[PDB]
Amino acid sequence: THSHGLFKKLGIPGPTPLPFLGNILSYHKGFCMFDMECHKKYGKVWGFYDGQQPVLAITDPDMIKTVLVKECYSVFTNRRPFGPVGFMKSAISIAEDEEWKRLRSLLSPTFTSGKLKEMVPIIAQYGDVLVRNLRREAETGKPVTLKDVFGAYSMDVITSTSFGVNIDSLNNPQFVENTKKLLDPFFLSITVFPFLIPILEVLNICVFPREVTNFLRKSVKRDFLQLMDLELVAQSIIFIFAGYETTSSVLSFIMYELATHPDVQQKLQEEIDAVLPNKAPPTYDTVLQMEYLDMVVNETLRLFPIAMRLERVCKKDVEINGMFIPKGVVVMIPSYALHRDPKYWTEPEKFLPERFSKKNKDNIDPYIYTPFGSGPRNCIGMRFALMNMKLALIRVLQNFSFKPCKETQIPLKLSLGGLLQPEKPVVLKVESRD
Amino acid sequence: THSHGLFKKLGIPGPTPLPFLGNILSYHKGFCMFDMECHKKYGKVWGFYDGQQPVLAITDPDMIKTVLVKECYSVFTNRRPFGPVGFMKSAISIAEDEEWKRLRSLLSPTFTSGKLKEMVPIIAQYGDVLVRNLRREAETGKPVTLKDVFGAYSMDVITSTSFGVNIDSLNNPQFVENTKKLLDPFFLSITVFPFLIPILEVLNICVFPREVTNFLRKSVKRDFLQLMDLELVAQSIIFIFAGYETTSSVLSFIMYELATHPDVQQKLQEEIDAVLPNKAPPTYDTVLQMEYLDMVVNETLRLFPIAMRLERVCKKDVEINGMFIPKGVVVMIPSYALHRDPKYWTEPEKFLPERFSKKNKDNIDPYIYTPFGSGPRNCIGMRFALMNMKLALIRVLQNFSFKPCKETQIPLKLSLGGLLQPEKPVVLKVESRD
Ligand code: HEM
Ligand code: HEM
Repeated sequence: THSHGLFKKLGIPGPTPLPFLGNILSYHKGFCMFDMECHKKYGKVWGFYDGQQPVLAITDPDMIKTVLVKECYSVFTNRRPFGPVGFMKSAISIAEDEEWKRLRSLLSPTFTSGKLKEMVPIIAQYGDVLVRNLRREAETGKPVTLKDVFGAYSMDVITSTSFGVNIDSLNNPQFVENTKKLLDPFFLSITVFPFLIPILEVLNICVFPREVTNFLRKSVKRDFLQLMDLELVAQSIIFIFAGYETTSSVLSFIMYELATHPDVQQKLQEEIDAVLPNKAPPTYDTVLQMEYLDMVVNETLRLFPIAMRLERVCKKDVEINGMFIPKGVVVMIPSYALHRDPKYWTEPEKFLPERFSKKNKDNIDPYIYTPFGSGPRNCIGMRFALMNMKLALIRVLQNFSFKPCKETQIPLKLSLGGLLQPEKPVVLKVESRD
Repeated sequence: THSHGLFKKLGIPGPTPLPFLGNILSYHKGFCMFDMECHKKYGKVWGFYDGQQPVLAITDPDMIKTVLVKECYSVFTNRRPFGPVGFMKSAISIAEDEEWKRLRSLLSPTFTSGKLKEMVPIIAQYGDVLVRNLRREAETGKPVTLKDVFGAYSMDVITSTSFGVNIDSLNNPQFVENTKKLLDPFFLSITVFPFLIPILEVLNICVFPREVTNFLRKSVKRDFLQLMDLELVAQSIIFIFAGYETTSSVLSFIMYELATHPDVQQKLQEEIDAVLPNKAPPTYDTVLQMEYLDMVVNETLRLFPIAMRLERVCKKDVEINGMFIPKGVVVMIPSYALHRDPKYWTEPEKFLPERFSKKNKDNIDPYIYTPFGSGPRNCIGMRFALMNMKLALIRVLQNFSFKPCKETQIPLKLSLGGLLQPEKPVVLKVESRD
């Protein structure tokens, strides 16, 4: 409660904080809705408090660019300090200043266009497993829970790309467990009581069950791995989360959009049959040829950017684009709110892949649309992820069409907790094109 | 208990730590004796743990110089992080990296030879008050408790030099209280439980009774003050501690040595009567003329360096003079042990002012003898303090001689707690020279 006057003092509007809690009660509508309501009432810049942590929200593209790009190494180097992290402090997305640079450099080649082309033949093999497992639930006629099949796929791909362990997760429900081993109760407390984090740290009770962590090095025998003692595995733990949840979630969002916009699904499928003809197998070169696929993926990432917020800690008193940022304030770029802002988007709530057509993509600001972040600390896996999703999308759409059920939640609702994911799992009728 | 193998791993000998406690139980003989025993058994370099804080002790002059002087701004910038500090974080002796530099620069002029000469007439006036208050207890014939009279003097000088408030503390026992408002119970706990410091911080219960702290700004009306909102007073809080305790303590040590070495007391007094004749008043120029006075003060500071230890935190993994210092280890220079080391001192336990005679002072290593520290972060008040003590010594010795009582503790013993001070207060017969 020592900072609660900070935004008053700076002239920065925002919701009035409560002692100890700050504004965290406002989150009862979800992170994303809080951000949108705040943008609506307060304007371009506002401040609020996560417990006692002042957070400054910025929506001006120039200032976003200054924060993510220009003044990154100097001022905005790290994300918000989190609670019990333990050895996971060595994670590339957790490391701060030095060590990060090291990890980042030590890993940037592992995500070069070169390795991806080398991995495209590999991950394509789980597309077929996916098609067959799809054709199984399809022939039954019963609705399909996309998260389950896509999850199995995503898990299959990340395990092979990161270790070479080739498994059929959906058909081998038993590495499968260990990874599958995965709301906001203690977390809230850790926010209001950040002073208990060091206690939690010394008890060796990090957030993860750190018993599969032994399993990982116990399974690190001596792909992402061959492209390289305990910190080594800490990076791969981050890769699995990315490769599994975010990928499968985004895949479910896209299929939801495709099933609810048949014309879009048909056009995409026409693009996939023009390219890649006769259910031909997708390659690295072929994917980068499919323009409408890129627009569909991009639109969906506009509607549903699974990171929701971009965040950087101000390391020193600075003044950027005419406003003073005191040391220690977290600067938040509310990507979700920005993706749905009518200032930058006509009918922001409408799915409209044409926004991203070669004509219209120009009039789109790269600091307003930030599905993968920006500047030095952006998503190192963006290319890998897009390819992985596109490859999935192509093979599935080469063989199946997707339709709403009685069971499908329309309009989809977002989950109320702290992850960008559907309220109800996406469930769709799947019909074979043959 | 996560670092307890660190010195094993580095090849660095030391006392075996205990989980959670480290080696703090070894302190039962006092900081200083622990350091001496360790130096005796382990050699030039050893390591130990204050709870979980690894501390590396170095005794090689070259490496000390590298730590205090060469690699200060780069590696060894700050002292050990302490427990609940609160606003007192703004203190020059607590501030770290930046802010320190600022304070240090913002205060270095306040301790220039120039202001001291301006303050010498001022502080000389409390020498006379001291003489008279001395002549009072003297005429009674009863033994004198040097800490009480010297304390009143030290308090009188620091209050006038830092604010201009001229008071007769000994004769006005009622600012007097507020400052006078001044063992190791919770402290030990805070060492073994550093994880509770942030708790203690958020409760606004800093170590000081922070009610006289209001009094200070309530008495900061708008000397050290005129040579210049809340941090301003935080520096003056540090000045009072220095001006009061350390000065009065060192004065008591010196008088103890003088009373126990009559020949030394007589020689000094001959030097004061040769200079400054006929109980003439001491001036800035006169003081710097008295060579034997400088040797007596210096010898006593060898025997009793009230800081006992010098300490710097290693900010980054470095390798100095052929040994690797991991980040976060406190590097400790055990001044007390070094001042009493037979490698550098003949008969180190003997009081021998001649060690510091113009002939012998040359063969004395400035990194072995560090009563005021060294390099950028040394005692900013060294000159002020020496002048203050010397002025006191001169006026007192111009009028009185000092002798042991039945009541005097001979040989003096050092207090067992964490301050360098006598076990029993020094008590001496005081006889008037007239
Ligand atoms: C649809 C899939 C994904 C999306 C939308 C996504 C989005 C993001 C975003 C918005 C950030 C933060 C950027 C910033 O701070 O400016 C990020 C960071 C990161 N992502 Fe992804 N991501 C995805 C998948 C992946 C994948 C597949 C990988 C690796 C295999 C990955 C690895 C990382 C890493 C390591 C970081 C932290 C970068 C750093 O700390 O320097 N992500 N991602
Ligand atoms: C006999 C009297 C004194 C002795 C023996 C003494 C000794 C020391 C020592 C050993 C240090 C640490 C040096 C290092 O870290 O290398 C120190 C620091 C310091 N002393 Fe003194 N001191 C005395 C009196 C004073 C006085 C009278 C003042 C001011 C009026 C003062 C102000 C300071 C300050 C501000 C620091 C911290 C410097 C910094 O953080 O940059 N001291 N002193």
